[PDB]
Amino acid sequence: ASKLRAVLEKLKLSRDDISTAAGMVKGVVDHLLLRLKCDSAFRGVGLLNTGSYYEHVKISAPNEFDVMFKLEVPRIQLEEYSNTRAYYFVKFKRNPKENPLSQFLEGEILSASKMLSKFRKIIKEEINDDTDVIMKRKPAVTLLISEKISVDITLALESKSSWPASTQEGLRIQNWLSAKVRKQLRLKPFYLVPKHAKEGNGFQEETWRLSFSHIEKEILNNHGKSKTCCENKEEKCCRKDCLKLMKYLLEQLKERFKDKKHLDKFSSYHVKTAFFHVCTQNPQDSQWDRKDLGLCFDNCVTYFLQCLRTEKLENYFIPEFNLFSSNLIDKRSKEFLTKQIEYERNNEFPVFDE
Ligand SMILES: Cc1ccc(-c2cc(C(=O)O)c3c(c2)ncn3CCCNS(C)(=O)=O)c(Cl)c1
Ligand SMILES: [Zn+2]
Repeated sequence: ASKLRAVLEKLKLSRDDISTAAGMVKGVVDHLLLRLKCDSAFRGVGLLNTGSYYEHVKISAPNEFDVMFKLEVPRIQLEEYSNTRAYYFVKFKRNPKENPLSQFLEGEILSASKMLSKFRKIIKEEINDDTDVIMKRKPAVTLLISEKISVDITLALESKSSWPASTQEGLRIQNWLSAKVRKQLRLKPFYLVPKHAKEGNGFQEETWRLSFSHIEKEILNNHGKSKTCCENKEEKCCRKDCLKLMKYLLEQLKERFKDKKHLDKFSSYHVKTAFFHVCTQNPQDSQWDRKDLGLCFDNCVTYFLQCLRTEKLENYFIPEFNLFSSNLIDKRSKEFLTKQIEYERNNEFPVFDE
């Protein structure tokens, strides 16, 4: 744990870079926020608060930022595509009056691809008009600011409805954060992003993915069984430090296997998800004591290793959606990273050496 305390101390040394870059991202996003609102389709648009350290700007990696644009979409009806559990067609209840988004209708359903293609069109126009920002390739739109800072921009529909039934069994925080907290969180809105399902070797370009990204800050910064966890000197846990270490381990591993880019498909979303599953299995604050940093880290890596070997990682909100399914990440990649992480844990993480 001496080695892990050192790693965490070094990471603090790059707060300024992160914080000034974030501010750079914050400017651009506010620019874009103005233009979208001129559009009859996007005037109910606004920034969704999804960050644990910065309000509108979540950090997905050392020079990678994630920002979400919510759009209030009333009277929304869902029909689940096949049995994906996470992907849905979007309809409306009736025609109360003909809504603004009607331009992206195809029959009764709302076209993920059409709405996305106008979102992307508006953002690129403003991108030309002083910081040097461009667009990148490929659920998201992507910017490159000053050639060093990457920003992912995700349009989300905001539904204030009851969560779909696939989430009935997710958010298994009861023995940890209590059943009351799960009830309060399940009363917040949920979000639908235009991530297209993978069918055949193409995509179904009218499906929307459910998104609970905004719940992370709600739990990350209110993370203990005790309501006052980490609010006083007598209640320090290492929950946040293990999450940082988990992310950093994957960042470092992806940087070294960059030659053949084997770890292309893994991201801190997987890491977060396995982390919170471990919080579910270890619900007591006494299980995350700060002097146990080493053993708590090994818990998290072990569980991550289990997911990789069994090729199974449940969406934290949708237990029947397998983030490590073969439809998403091929078998060679999962096999590969099992081997790398097996090694790292069996040899005391030499990837953290100096
Ligand atoms: C307790 C708790 C709370 C929130 C999350 C959470 C949820 C989502 C999500 O479901 O949106 C997250 C997320 C964290 N980081 C990113 N995303 C986006 C979805 C990835 N897919 S994507 C890029 O859109 O193709 C987790 Cl893991 C645990
Ligand atoms: Zn704590």
